[PDB]
Amino acid sequence: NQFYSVEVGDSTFTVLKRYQNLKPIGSGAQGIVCAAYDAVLDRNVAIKKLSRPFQNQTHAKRAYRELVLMKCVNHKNIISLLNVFTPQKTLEEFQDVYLVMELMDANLCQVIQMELDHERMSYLLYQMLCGIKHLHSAGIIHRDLKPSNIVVKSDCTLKILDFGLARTAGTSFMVTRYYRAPEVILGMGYKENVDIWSVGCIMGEMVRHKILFPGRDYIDQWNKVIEQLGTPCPEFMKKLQPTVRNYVENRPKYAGLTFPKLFPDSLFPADSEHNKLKASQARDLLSKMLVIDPAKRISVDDALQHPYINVWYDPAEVEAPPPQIYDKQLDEREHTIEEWKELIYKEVMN
Ligand SMILES: Nc1ncnc2c1ncn2[C@@H]1O[C@H](COP(=O)(O)OP(=O)(O)CP(=O)(O)O)[C@@H](O)[C@H]1O
Ligand SMILES: CCCCCCCCCCCC[N+](C)(C)CCCS(=O)(=O)O
Ligand SMILES: [Mg+2]
Ligand code: NA
Ligand code: NA
Repeated sequence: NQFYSVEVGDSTFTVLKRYQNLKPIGSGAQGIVCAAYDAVLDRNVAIKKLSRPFQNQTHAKRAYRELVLMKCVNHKNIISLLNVFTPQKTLEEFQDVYLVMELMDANLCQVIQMELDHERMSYLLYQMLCGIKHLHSAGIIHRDLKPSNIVVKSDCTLKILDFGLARTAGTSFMVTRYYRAPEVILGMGYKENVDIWSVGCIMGEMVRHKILFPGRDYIDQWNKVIEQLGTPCPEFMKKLQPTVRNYVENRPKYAGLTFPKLFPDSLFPADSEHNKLKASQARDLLSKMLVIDPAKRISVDDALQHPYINVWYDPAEVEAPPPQIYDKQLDEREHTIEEWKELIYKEVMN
């Protein structure tokens, strides 16, 4: 037999014998993740067992989509699929899906806690922007980028772990909401630079070591946004839905803190002239990403040209050919659970 079972992180992993010494490294709603040694390849890998992929159509749709995209995409800043397998032998018995990835060392939540110097921080941001540019070029707009779904090696190489939801989900997420853009929270729609707000929130957190816009719910989060950035313009509040517009127009008015007051010199390395230069450049980029109105917010392409980021720019990394996805209806079509199950099986069996 080609499989063995091991209990890891309170779940049963039934895996190919090539995968040895499984140890837990993380989990979330979509699966449980282990590090393992691959004996066929001679390297460590990460194995994710999908959690209840056929619990309902959302689970199945998201599993199928993550499988097709992870296979289709080939970019240094997006996690690659090394292998995928199921221990079950038929469509009728099919229950579990295991994804095998390159093994990274940490998620961004851990890295964010470090006193990051400007070389590391700019490099991490540069790589996130490269990954986002690549996803955008294929029509993948993430909308829920956050530190837990970005991973890093100890050499600061960075990969994004997932693709956010289908276009058809719009700005809806039916735990961690702090990185979602105003246009998402308020239901205004979105364009590509929706992901720039999330990069701004992560960058702001790397500086402050505090979540920028925390809170128990969207209501509390919106207060944190307007208290820090200021009440939005007439150009913007205009567009909100009846109950929302009214709530938003009726909140207390705030000038905003200036970016110097939001991210003071006190948070930045102070040694040298190089350090003073880099504090104002970091601030200036933050001031262009953390902009409530997406019409006034910097683009991914322009953020790559920013002096804080552009030092790293290499067109071989930035300007790679976009993924061509076969399924032009991928985000749209709905299926029964049974139908999704078969689509996923075929995908697993290649
Ligand atoms: N290839 C990998 N290398 C190292 N760690 C990984 C990894 N894949 C996942 N992880 C770790 O496992 C944790 C959760 O994994 P994963 O992101 O796939 O769960 P999830 O999709 O169920 C919810 P979320 O994406 O929001 O974290 C990560 O935050 C990270 O710490
Ligand atoms: C402070 C919290 C406020 C929560 C308010 C919820 C907002 C209500 C949703 C309005 C939907 C408007 N359309 C025009 C349908 C948006 C397009 C679809 S999508 O934006 O891409 O999802
Ligand atoms: Mg995920
Ligand atoms: Na990839
Ligand atoms: Na206000």
